[PDB]
Amino acid sequence: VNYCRLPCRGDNYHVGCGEPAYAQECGQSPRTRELLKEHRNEILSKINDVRDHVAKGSWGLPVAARMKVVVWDAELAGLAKRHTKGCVGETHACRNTERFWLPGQLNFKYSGDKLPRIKELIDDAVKKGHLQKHNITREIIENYRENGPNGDVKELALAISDRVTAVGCGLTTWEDGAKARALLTCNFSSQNTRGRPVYKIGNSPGEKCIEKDETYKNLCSATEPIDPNKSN
Ligand SMILES: CCCCC/C=C\C\C=C/C=C/C=C/C[C@@H](O)CCCC(=O)O
Ligand SMILES: [Pr+3]
Repeated sequence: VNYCRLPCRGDNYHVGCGEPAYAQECGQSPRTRELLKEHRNEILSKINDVRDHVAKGSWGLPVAARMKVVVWDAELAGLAKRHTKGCVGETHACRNTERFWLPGQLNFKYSGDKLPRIKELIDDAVKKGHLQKHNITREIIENYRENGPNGDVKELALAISDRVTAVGCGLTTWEDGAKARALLTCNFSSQNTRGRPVYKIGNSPGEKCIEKDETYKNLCSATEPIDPNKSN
């Protein structure tokens, strides 16, 4: 759609409006990086692996009643890509779409002497989020607080939201401060709501799916009619 004509509460500019430009903050060697089919599958795979483990009742975390298999969203991905071109993690830009009224977003910054391959950047972000299982409590799951803590849970808690139905990421790499740098941004179809459950508890995993998936046995299939625009 036309993002310059899709308003949002707060009336902030939309990340998607106008022509794509690289931010000055990107220095003078920025390059946007295409997440190819294998990159999108790896991302989907890791996010669905962990959703399946958690919904199972892993880490004493409660069992999940209706946690869905996630799909890639090209629209979210475009907005993510476009966001990385600003070379900055946090902005007040709007990023809503017609389908996903309040998309969550995660940003993974990298800084080092050398630039790792795209796959290595993704595994870094996967590793970072995975490492928060040492931080996420069932308390957090019953009643989302982001801080907390100690310590950080936002990344992992967003990957296991049962309101989330779709993800889309983008990547820009550049050079500044004598370091190779990268911003990896993932937009999600939904977001965790402060004070509300990350996902709804059950006795059996997926006991509330119309249809459980055949690969991620503890999750609802791709066609589960979850509303990503309602919170828990
Ligand atoms: C672009 C990356 C998006 C990051 C989203 C945030 C967190 C997802 C993080 C980790 C997923 C890890 C999967 C690990 C292996 C799999 O067997 C999961 C179970 C391992 C375990 O139970 O500790
Ligand atoms: Pr292509």
